[PDB]
Amino acid sequence: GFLELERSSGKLEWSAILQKMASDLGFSKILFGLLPKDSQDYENAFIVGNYPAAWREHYDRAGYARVDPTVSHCTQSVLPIFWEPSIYQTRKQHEFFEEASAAGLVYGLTMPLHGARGELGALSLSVEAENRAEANRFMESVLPTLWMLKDYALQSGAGLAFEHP
Amino acid sequence: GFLELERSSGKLEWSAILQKMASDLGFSKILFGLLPKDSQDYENAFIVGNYPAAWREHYDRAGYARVDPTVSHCTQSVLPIFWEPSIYQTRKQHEFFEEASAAGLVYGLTMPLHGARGELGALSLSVEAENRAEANRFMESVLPTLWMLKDYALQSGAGLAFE
Ligand SMILES: COCOc1c(Br)cc(Br)cc1CNC(=O)c1ccccc1[N+](=O)[O-]
Ligand SMILES: COCOc1c(Br)cc(Br)cc1CNC(=O)c1ccccc1[N+](=O)[O-]
Repeated sequence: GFLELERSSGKLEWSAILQKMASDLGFSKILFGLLPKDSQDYENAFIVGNYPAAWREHYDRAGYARVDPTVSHCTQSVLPIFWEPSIYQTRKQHEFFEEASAAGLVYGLTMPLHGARGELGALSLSVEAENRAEANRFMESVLPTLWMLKDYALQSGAGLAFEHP
Repeated sequence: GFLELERSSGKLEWSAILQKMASDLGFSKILFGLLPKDSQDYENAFIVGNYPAAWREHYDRAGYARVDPTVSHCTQSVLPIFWEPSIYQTRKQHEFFEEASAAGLVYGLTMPLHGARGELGALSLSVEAENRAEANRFMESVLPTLWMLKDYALQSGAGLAFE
């Protein structure tokens, strides 16, 4: 199923395919973000997915890239960070989690992306669940496949974002 | 289970755990290699595994880092490169295949490693098999586990190697 990502032509089809693959793994909302090597801001970012517009706008306007604990995590690790007030510490981080929750994004994980040419990014995925224990069971159940998916998305996504005409 | 690598005491236990994980998965030979960001040579390389000494020595002496097709692959991709006839394009690369085979290393794959701090490496694993069909069937059954393994190995190995 992974070959479909490479086979696709255009940001639209590629995003639709990734969203569908994520949905099949139990995740209703995803965000794929990728920056060029040594990017100093977000001007040149490639960001696609189905997170709600209002949340995307608010995150930007509130400067949450400097608050969201997953951002710094991604600069330090190749391993996923699960969304837990716990990775929250500060007042603004409590605010961030409260607002994410209100936006419907409560349980999930962020998988760091580190490309062969120094690309830096993240594949973030939200899972709908009754509670955290259930969310954790849903996520653990698909983790091996998601682990493959994130690398296929990185390899094909970097090409689509930064290379292919 | 994968966190056992990070929770190892040092280089010796980390190496033993990694080799044991690979073996339990069915790979009798593994090599983990890692370079610091923007390395010009192999002077600061962290290289661990149970590839035979004779093959390790020959690879170095022959300058096979400039021939081995997996090397350039790792600079270009995060996806695994399987050891298949198609990856050996030139006679020099074909000779590499024959020499690795003579050393007992015929079937396998190489997983590129790209760390959060610019580390560059590879995790290579060989499986003992009678033919390519048996090797493929086996590798397909363990591939998702191996895929998680390589990132856990990278994160822990990087912390061990460069701090
Ligand atoms: C990692 O780099 C930052 O990437 C972005 C960008 Br850019 C915009 C937005 Br919006 C969100 C993220 C990633 N964070 C999350 O998905 C996240 C993580 C924990 C908890 C709740 C959320 N969430 O957003 O619901
Ligand atoms: C990628 O960076 C280079 O890493 C090294 C270093 Br350093 C030393 C040695 Br020895 C081997 C490798 C990796 N290659 C392989 O395992 C390999 C790949 C295809 C076929 C046969 C082999 N093999 O060696 O049997």
